[PDB]
Amino acid sequence: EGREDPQLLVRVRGGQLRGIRLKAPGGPVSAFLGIPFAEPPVGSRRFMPPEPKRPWSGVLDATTFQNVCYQYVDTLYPGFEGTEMWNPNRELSEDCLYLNVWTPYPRPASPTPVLIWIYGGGFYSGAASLDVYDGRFLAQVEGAVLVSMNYRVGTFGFLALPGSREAPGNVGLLDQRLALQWVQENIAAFGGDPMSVTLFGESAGAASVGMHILSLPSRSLFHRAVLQSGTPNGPWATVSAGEARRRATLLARLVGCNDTELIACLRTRPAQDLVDHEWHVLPQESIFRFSFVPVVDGDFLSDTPEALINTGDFQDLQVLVGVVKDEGSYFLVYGVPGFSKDNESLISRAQFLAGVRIGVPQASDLAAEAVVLHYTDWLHPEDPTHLRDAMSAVVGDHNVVCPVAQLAGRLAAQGARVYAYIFEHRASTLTWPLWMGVPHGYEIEFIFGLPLDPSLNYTTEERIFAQRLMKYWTNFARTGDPNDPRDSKSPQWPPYTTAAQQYVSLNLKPLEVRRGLRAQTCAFWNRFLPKLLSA
Amino acid sequence: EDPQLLVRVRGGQLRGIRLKAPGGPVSAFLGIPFAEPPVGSRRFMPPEPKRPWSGVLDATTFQNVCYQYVDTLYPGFEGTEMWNPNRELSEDCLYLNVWTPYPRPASPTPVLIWIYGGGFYSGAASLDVYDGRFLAQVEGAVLVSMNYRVGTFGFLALPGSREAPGNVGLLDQRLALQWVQENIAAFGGDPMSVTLFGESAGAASVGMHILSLPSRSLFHRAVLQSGTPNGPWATVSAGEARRRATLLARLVGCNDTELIACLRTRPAQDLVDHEWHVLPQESIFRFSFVPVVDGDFLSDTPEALINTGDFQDLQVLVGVVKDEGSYFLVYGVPGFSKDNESLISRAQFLAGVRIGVPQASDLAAEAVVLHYTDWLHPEDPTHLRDAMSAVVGDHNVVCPVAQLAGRLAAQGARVYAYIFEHRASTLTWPLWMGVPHGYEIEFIFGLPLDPSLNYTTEERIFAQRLMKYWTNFARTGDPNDPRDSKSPQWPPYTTAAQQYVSLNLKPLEVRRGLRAQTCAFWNRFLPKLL
Ligand SMILES: *[C@@H]1O[C@H](CO)[C@@H](O)[C@H](O)[C@H]1NC(C)=O
Repeated sequence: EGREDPQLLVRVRGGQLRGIRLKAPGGPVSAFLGIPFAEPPVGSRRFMPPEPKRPWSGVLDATTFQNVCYQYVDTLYPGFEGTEMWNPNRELSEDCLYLNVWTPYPRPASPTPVLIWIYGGGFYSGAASLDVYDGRFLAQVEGAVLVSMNYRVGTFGFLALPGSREAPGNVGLLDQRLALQWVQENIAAFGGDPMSVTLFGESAGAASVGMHILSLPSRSLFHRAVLQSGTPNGPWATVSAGEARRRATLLARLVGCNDTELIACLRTRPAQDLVDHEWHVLPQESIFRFSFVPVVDGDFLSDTPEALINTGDFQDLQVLVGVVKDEGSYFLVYGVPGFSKDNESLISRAQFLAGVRIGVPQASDLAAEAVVLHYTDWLHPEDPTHLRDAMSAVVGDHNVVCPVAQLAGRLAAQGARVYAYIFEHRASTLTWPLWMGVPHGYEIEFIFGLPLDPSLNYTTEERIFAQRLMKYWTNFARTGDPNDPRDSKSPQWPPYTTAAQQYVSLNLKPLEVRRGLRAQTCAFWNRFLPKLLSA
Repeated sequence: EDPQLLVRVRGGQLRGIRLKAPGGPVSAFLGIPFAEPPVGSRRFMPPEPKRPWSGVLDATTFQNVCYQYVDTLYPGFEGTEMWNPNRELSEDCLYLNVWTPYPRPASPTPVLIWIYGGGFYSGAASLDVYDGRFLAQVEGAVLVSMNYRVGTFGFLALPGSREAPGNVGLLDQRLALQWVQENIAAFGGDPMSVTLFGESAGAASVGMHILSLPSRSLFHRAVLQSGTPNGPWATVSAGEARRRATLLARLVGCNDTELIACLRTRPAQDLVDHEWHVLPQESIFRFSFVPVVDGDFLSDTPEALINTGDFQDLQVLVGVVKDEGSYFLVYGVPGFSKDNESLISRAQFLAGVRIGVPQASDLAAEAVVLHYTDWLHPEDPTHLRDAMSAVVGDHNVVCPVAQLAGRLAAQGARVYAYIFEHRASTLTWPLWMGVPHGYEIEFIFGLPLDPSLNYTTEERIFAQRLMKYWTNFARTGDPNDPRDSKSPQWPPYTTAAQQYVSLNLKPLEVRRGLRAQTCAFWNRFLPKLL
């Protein structure tokens, strides 16, 4: 040691770490980045559950983000900030199982509550190193301990031959779990309270958080949860065992391959090779045609999430859940004909019925008719501006809003304290067109407090709003309640109940309560539509 | 012998009575025979023209009501009695009435011909709410109404047979129209400006005359208030009518000719006993005998017919009231009564839907339930009560009316549409029924102008307004006052804009889309589902 900053040397179960004093707007923070939490899932270890990181010697340098798990890189709009912001930002490699910790500087006196971030990316992409997940502001301004882990995505993370020894399924979720275990054992070394661990995540990350709520071994590893624009139930977060098996076999064939023999072959294929084909498994025209997601294997998920949210005891659970104004808009540009970032995307009725088939690929002819009918404004059934917005809502409501309204519903009714929001503020800095509104993913930069960095060109009120949001989230991590125990002159955020179905709007104005989360429409998707398949 | 009350029609001479109306006298001619009494061997058969008569036939009093079920659900309650027969029941009933201004019109007056409702099982031209005195006095209109055969007497068919070919109640109506072409001039009427108006079954009948070629040269315009030829209750298929007929015959104990001869030999009241037992089927609209799609009077189902028709030179006024379905709930629908506020349980509501939409499969019931539920207050008895009313109103009246208005407009007719939202101060049903089926007629007919009836001074003006709308449409095809700038104007209903007006105490408001989303559900979705 000798000369090193003493505030930046920590020991964990695996050995010694040297961190980095990072500069934040209102003062310094500590970052320990790229701490390994598992033996690299490489070689024979591919597709297999993660093994804990065998202890190292000397002082590990933990001052940079590590490799990002091997994934498909988005190339729809080269140069485009609005898509690149999600692209991997460190080397792609299968050796990717590391996690990051941000803590106050100096590391705090008494043990602070911990927030853990599980990123999204539809289970096919993502990294804890992306800028919009920088934990420094929450660390600095809210005295929070923040942790984020890398977990395997795509085939490496989720390709499953259910029932086999060699590719059991859900290993991405199992990487996430090992990181939570690591948190329990080690977070205290950084002044973290292993008895106050809140999970938060967004899209597939929010679905992840939901599945930890539903998976017993993972239940003992956290206390509160926050699900932003995602759910474990719903059309895209899981697969039946058989389907997962079909998809893995099909991919195996595509790359040129008794389960052992099959996976053995797969394992000898180069990483990129697998990534190059993961999209071909469903020629099937479908936005959410991502083939490798969590499998209902009767192990990690003892049963479908839908089943488990209708029969679980959530007496002891505080949950924060919400959606953004325009969940679907973002998705339209990725293969719904007529939609683009570069024009107003006004579509024709023909393009609407066509987009409904693609957006809802599980839908029969009669169901597509049902959807089209429910979303048509019969005053102006030909108006392109409306149809455009309709197509957005269909995709948005089917994939996010209704699963979330359902999740809030069942959980509240089944003993949970649920708090629900809808995020309504578009970034002054947003680089997507006006027609896309407040799109899926664009709350994250606010929760994380990015507008506090003066160099980012956010308006003043955005900087105030960010602070306000960070208060809600961390208050929730702290107490199970987003409200302020002291200051109650500014309006209260009531729990969501079956009785009142109350949620609040998040935008530049003070809090506003509303009743009913797309109540009528979600009744369509959650109650009616299923039965139109018992036919 | 007042020579003004004396007219020579093709059958002979008639003497009218000088009736008194608020601001002047009118000439009535009540109970004119337009057909030979359809009695004995003539039961179930097309009407024949009435034979000429010697001397001066007394036409100063209303004639017999066609033989019908008399309603006994709420005995002595004026809400129901007002619809009940107000003269002797008798199979001998084919009589019409003409009201005209006194002295009788100097030049040819547009004629309005009324057709009563009653679901094709009840009704009379002679009811108080169809009194033609005001429309004749105040607007100088020649107003005609006729009795037509109802129930088994008017609509019992054994399709394709010679001796009960069906639709005779409609043929009665037609013959009155024929009579008006031939005779109405002699009263000062203009046979070149005949306008038909009717409510409920009367509306559907009007609509059937639109859809029947031989009727078309007998009128020029039409008004269909709260009814349509299309929709669930107004028509039956050849197959189904024949089944209902033979089942009626079996229920009274009875080869086509032999079956009818046996029916013909049966007292009228006997058929009325088993009238309501042909569809035991716990619904409301379990009335068995209605117009039948016969390849004759109706060449094809009204749906088919309104879909392909060319309605080029035709003007139509159509509309609904604020709460069509409330009325029908009190008739055989559990939880509903004129006596309590009728706040219902969710379970009641689901069974209520299986009853109100008796055509509905398990699934479509579920659809209807899920559509009409207020998902914010899923259990509130006020909403489920009001919802039940809506389901029944929409399915049977509102959506059929929306659909026809759309089709006529699409195929070149000129369409004016309304919603009637004023609840009569003198109404006798409870508040939860709002503005129920039927309760617009009294205003169109001018009843509040009669001080003895205790209608508010506001309601009396509202009447004059509606009377102007109707007669203005009768005169011109356009309900708008041709000498009223600063209106605002009543726009034609088109498929693009979808404009109707609200008829109530506040001056006209133009609204767009007549239950657009909900009727899309009824008119586009359910069909596919079945
Ligand atoms: C906008 O761009 C898309 C994709 O290039 C194109 O297909 C669409 O027709 C355009 N929209 C219009 C009609 O301006």
